[PDB]
Amino acid sequence: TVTYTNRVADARLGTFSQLLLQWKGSIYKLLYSEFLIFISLYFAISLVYRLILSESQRLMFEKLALYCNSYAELIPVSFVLGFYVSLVVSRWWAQYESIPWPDRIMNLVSCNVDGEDEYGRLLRRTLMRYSNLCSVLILRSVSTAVYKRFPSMEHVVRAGLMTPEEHKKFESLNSPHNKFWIPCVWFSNLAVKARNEGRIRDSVLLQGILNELNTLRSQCGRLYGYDWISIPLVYTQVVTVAVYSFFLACLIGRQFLDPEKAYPGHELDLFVPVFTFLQFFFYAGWLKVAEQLINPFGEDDDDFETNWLIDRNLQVSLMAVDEMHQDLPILEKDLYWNEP
Amino acid sequence: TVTYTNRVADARLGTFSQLLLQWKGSIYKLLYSEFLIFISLYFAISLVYRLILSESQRLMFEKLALYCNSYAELIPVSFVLGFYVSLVVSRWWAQYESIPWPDRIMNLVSCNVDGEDEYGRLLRRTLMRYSNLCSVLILRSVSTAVYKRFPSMEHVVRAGLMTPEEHKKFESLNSPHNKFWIPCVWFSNLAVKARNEGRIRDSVLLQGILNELNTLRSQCGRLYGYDWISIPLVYTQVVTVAVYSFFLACLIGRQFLDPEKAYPGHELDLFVPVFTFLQFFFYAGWLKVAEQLINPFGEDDDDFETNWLIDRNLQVSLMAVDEMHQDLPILEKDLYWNEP
Amino acid sequence: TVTYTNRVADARLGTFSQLLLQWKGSIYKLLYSEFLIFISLYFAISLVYRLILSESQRLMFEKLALYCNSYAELIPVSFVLGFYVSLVVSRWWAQYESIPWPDRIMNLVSCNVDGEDEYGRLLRRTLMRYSNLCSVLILRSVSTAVYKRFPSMEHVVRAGLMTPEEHKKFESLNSPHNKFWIPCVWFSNLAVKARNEGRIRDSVLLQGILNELNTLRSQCGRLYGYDWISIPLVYTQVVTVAVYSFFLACLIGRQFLDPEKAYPGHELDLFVPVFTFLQFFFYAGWLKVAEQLINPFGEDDDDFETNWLIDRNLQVSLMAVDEMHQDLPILEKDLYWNEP
Amino acid sequence: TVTYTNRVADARLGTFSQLLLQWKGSIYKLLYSEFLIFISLYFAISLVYRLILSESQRLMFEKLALYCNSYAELIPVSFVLGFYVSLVVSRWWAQYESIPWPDRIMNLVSCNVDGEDEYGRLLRRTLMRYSNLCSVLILRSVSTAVYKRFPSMEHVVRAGLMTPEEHKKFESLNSPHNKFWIPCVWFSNLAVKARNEGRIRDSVLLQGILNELNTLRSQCGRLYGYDWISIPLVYTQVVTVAVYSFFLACLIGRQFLDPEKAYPGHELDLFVPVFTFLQFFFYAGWLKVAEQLINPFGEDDDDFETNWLIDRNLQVSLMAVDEMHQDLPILEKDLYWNEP
Amino acid sequence: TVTYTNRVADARLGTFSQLLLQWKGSIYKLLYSEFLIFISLYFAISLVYRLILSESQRLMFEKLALYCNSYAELIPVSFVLGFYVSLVVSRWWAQYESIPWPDRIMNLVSCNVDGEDEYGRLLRRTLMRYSNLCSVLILRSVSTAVYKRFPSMEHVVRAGLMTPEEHKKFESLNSPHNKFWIPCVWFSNLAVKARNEGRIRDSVLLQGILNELNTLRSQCGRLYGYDWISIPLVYTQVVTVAVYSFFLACLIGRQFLDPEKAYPGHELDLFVPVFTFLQFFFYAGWLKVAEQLINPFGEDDDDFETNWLIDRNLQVSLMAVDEMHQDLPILEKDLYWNEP
Ligand SMILES: [Ca+2]
Ligand SMILES: [Ca+2]
Ligand SMILES: [Ca+2]
Ligand SMILES: [Ca+2]
Ligand SMILES: [Ca+2]
Ligand SMILES: [Cl-]
Ligand SMILES: [Cl-]
Ligand SMILES: [Cl-]
Ligand SMILES: [Cl-]
Ligand SMILES: [Cl-]
Repeated sequence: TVTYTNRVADARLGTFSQLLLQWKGSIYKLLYSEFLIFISLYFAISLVYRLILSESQRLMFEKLALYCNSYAELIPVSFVLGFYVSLVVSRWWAQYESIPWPDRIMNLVSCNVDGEDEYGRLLRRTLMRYSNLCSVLILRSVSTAVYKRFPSMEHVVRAGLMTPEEHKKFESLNSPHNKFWIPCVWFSNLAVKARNEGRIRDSVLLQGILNELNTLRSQCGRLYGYDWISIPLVYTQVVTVAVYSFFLACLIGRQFLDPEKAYPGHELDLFVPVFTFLQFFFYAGWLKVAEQLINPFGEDDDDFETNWLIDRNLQVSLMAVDEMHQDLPILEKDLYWNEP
Repeated sequence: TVTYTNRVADARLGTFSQLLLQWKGSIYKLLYSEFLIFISLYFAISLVYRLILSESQRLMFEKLALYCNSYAELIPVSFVLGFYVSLVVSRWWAQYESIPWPDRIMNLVSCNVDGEDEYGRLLRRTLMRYSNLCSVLILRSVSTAVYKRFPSMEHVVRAGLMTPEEHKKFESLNSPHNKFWIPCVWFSNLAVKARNEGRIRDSVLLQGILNELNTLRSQCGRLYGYDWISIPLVYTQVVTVAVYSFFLACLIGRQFLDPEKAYPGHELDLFVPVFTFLQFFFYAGWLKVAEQLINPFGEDDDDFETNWLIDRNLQVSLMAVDEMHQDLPILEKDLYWNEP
Repeated sequence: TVTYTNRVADARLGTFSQLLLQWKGSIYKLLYSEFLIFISLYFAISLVYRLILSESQRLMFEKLALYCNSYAELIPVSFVLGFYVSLVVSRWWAQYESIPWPDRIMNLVSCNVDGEDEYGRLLRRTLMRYSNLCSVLILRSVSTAVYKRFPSMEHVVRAGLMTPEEHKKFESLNSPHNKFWIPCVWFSNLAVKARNEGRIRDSVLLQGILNELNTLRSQCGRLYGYDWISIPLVYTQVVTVAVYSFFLACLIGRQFLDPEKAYPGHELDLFVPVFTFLQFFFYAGWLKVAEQLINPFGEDDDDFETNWLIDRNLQVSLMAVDEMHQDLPILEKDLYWNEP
Repeated sequence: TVTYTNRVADARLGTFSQLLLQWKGSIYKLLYSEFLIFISLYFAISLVYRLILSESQRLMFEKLALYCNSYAELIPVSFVLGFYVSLVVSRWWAQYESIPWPDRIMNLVSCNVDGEDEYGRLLRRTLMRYSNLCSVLILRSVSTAVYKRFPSMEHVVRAGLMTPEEHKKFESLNSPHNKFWIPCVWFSNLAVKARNEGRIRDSVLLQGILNELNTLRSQCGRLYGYDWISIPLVYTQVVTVAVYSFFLACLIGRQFLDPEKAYPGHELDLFVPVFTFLQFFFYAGWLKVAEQLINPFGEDDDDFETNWLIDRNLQVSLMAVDEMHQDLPILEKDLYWNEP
Repeated sequence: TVTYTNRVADARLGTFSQLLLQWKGSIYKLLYSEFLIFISLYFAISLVYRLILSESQRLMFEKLALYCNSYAELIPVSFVLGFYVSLVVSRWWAQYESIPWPDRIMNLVSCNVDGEDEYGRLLRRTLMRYSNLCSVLILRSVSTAVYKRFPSMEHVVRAGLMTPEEHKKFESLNSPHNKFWIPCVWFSNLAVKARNEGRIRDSVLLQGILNELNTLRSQCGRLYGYDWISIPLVYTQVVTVAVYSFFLACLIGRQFLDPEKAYPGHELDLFVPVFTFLQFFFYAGWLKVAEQLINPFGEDDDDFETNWLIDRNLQVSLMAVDEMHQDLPILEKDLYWNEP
């Protein structure tokens, strides 16, 4: 993700104009190759019409170009493109909101799993590691970046997210389906074990912890659902066909015809169709943005920073439940305190 | 469902162009027959106009074609089609999100229903089987795929989802309505029975399990509501009438008229209306996608994989609450552990 | 409601074309009278122009028809109609989702209100009857079908939904406002009374039951809000004025003018304006669908089946909490059971 | 609010046509003055053009009118108006849904705050009065109708919503901010006091009551947020400028030009621009509806009936928790009862 | 924020026309510089065409202006602008709703943390200060106004939001990530410490307080997500390019051409393009409003009043949990009381 929120805090003269100079995460970088191909095809066809074709062939080409320019409006580019982009964008934000955070879980684990000894620290750290492991498992199922970071479970073990004993237990459980849900069952059973050993005071606090665990599970299930249930392939095919056919038609219909023939709309020959290239910029770019957002867990510049989030969650959880377990600053009177 | 999320992780040159070559779940496969019918009708009418009709009849046909092409724009195809498709798509995703998953229930059942003996295993397995049975019952009510898998309750018994004793009890209960809610009542009563026998420690954990059961029930009720309350038939009729009438008009108005008559827009005779066929592709295909998504629980290529989900849920639940009941990996110090 | 979900499970050739032959819940049945009136008015005006008017009067009529056809596009029919229909449709589905179901309540009442004796059965049945009575009261407030079924409270008593003692207590409570909330207070007080008599084990289960009761209340309040707060009358008036004025203009502007005058667009006289009648079908039908959906609790073919839902809820609740209280099938090993 | 839901239950011939005859809450009543001003300005300009201007001045006016009519389409009236109206309407319904109701609170207070003596009645009545007082305070902050009913806190005291002792305590608390949140703190502290005196059985029921109180608070906070955070003034200014400039242009561009000059579109002189007046009706009326809905807590005919809701809530709450505390109808066998 | 809700309570003649006279938070103030630049460029080009260019150069300029005016409609300004503005507006309101309020927390802390002595007051005040500190930390991360108020943590200490001991503990915790979550862990641990010392009666009330704390955390996480995940830069670049290119084209295509050349649409020379300047007002202003709303936590006139909210929350929380802890008005009979 290329964040620029702080740069656009205030509406000033040209507060978006500076953002046009940026290359990382820009429309130029996404549209470079398609734009170059389209421009080269247009100018090759222009050179063929201007230098190669004879008089009769130029007349035939002019008729074909008038035909294409008139009937290319039958292609409902904006109709399909707007629907497709709205669907992509809603799914994009919903997918961000489904990424699990350990903060709600760690607040309860840090304060309700008692014991400053080695066993209490082990329990709190293991619970946090199980929750983070569920998140890691589903993320590497749904994200190519995370999967390239952890191409096998041995990589997960070498990163300290899973112990070798947990890896052996994980592999001993036989299931022909995705095993991201295993650490949630491990978490619930460990929490109940902590409760039965006196480390969790009572079943209200245990149930609060289990509720947060199930909330985390539901987040992972939403990630799984957006990965599994992609946008229907028919929509993707239709929208790319619409854009591509419209600009293939424009490759002929937007040529600069001979001004001596006095065709309507072809009175001035400027050689470069600035407005056609602009229209390509807008529509093709709209499609390319949809192409980048359709899976926001890849390695695009604007895709979600999933590996960074994994690192942050691990470090913050382990610090919250180990370093900051019953570790409070000294209670003192604040500035606004008033004596009785 | 034809998932392709991993293939479009990164926005590259033509990241959607490869998807155009796929046949399963494609627009081509959905639109094949309608496209063939439309093309055949257009070319039959073209041959009648070109070879059969005389001069006066050709003149009458030309007038009719100008009339049809001018006044076919009174048909608000995109107006009705966009609304209908937006409604279909919102209902499609909402229906996916209403499919019940047993994970939240199984996390609590695996850890809070005590006993490593035969009776504890029987209790946990039976509770999970009841929840899965409710999901199966509503799914076979709402899904033709699941119904064809389980055409009667005897098929449900033979698949191990229901015991013969449970089938006899199920049939003994007399109700002129859908009986998918029975296993939820069975689940709540069994959970209370487990609590009264000491298998559930206290009523906070019992209430947590019952809350998850009621959440599952609400999912099943949402499935029932989307099945029962279909999109109003009036909308379906209006939208199909709009598409069909528009392209029936196009069968006449988009013919290649005689260029010698110098009709405006009929200067070039290309025999094949490429842009009319494209417009059919887009609009008719938009309707066909709506036809495929209107009931996403059928046997379309892009419909939900309900039988697979049933299998996954059953296997995962039974493993979670039986194999993984109080079965934790050895607690050990993680990689990031620091000594005091 | 006319459900057809099972008929459109799979996308086939013409999967919507069969639905065009249905009359119940169809656009034809809703639009019959308006279509007949519009067609009769058009043909009466056509006969006046063709047979009654003289030359000067025909010329004046032709000028008026050109004027009306040109300036009827100033009426933004689709602009207002799309907004009005989107509002109607969102409110329609939200109103369906607000209809209360007793299943969540009955799951807890069946399992947590103890006693197989007469008093336990009386308690469970009375609690379910109170919840169903709240739903019935709000439904007969908001639904003309339910109100015609129960035109007074005596009809509610004769249907077994309310006892005569409960009717006397209900009438003794003096309130100048809608009394649908009374049975919820009765339910909460009876549940607390059951708890105080030992029939509910503890206050966690009591609070769970009260939470479900309050969830039910909120559903009834949403029904009350959609009934009370109708779509602003200004919108309804504006949208009907727009449709009616547009087609009143079309009654003149869409007449077949004399082809000898060579008016642009009036070259061919077909006597029947097929595309004008189609445009009436689509726009007027869109309005009629809004007219049918604006109150989905009436007696339209596509309105909600509220009386059937009342019957289903009553029968299912009473069976759940009486016949199926602590009445479980024999626990037995399932098909997938494995011995230790 | 002008409710008409019962009148449109069934879709019949002209089910909206009757609503056109209503004056209260109608578009005619909202648009009367603007329509009269627009019509008078149009006819004054028409009289100036027809009777006062000379030949050269008429020619200049005709050129200006052609210019204005052609270039007034550059004003994107529907673009801005549709967005503004959608925002207004979403905020309108969200504001209705944020109005607090005491029913959920009163169900718990009536059944869980024990004691049939004077002190129990005082406790229940005072708790309900505190919750209603919070709602009243926020409503008079956000509603001009409620504020005109209660212009000072003395009016609130004289209406029995607040006792004089509570008014003295309320004024003794010093805060430079809105004090609508005070009675919620009072409610929570009184509920805990009732619990500590044995009037609330245990802390699960106390916590349920506090949860409902916090739900009520959140409703009041949503009301506060919609009042504080109005629709951005820039949007309101832009949309009114767009409507006003478009119809100021129409005051010139829609005049009936001299038919002898044979201007295109000015062939027939009807003196009254029926379609221009219709277009004013639709667009200006759309803006006026937005003007009425932007603050639905005023004194418009279609604004929310806030004073009536206040009265209803007070009476119903006091009856629920005082008259109907442990006051149940006699338990008896229902009509469907079956003996063992 | 410039609130004007009270001024538009009632729909009257010109209820929006007064708002046009306001300068603070107005479209004029946002669009002043861009409008001046556009107007100056247009009139400079007009003077060049009218006074500097010769006959041939004027003819070339006229051809270029016809070309630009015809082909500037290929730029889909409204298509991209409407999508971008809808996304901005949805994110704007969602960001307001994510701002944390301490009221739900303070209601529970004021009533459930016992003790009128110094230690009870210290506990309640410290808990409220921790929750407010979390909100302050995330706000200064996401808001330039709050960050300019508190440029370092020393400023937070000097404002009484954090004690120097808490600052030393805060800095001793080592984390390469944003530390806004620290005070939530501190809050949970302090609440558990209060519970273990007898200040919180039992674990149901403790869990209620922790649930409200986690709700607050989730609000802070939503703020963090909207700050981190900005609107994709590609969209911002595309939309600003579309607006800027369209009006750069209008700088040539909307010039007043020589009326003697009888170009269609250039019959009247008024020197000032009133409708072009209006179209700039609407479209450019629409973009500027998006520029102001894209980060509503800045220092714009219409941005959220975050510093004021911080002040209000601090003062109200400290008063709620200290001055109003077990401090209730005298219980007395209300006006509507009836004796038995
Ligand atoms: Ca991507
Ligand atoms: Ca299907
Ligand atoms: Ca109806
Ligand atoms: Ca108002
Ligand atoms: Ca800003
Ligand atoms: Cl789940
Ligand atoms: Cl339900
Ligand atoms: Cl309610
Ligand atoms: Cl709040
Ligand atoms: Cl969070």
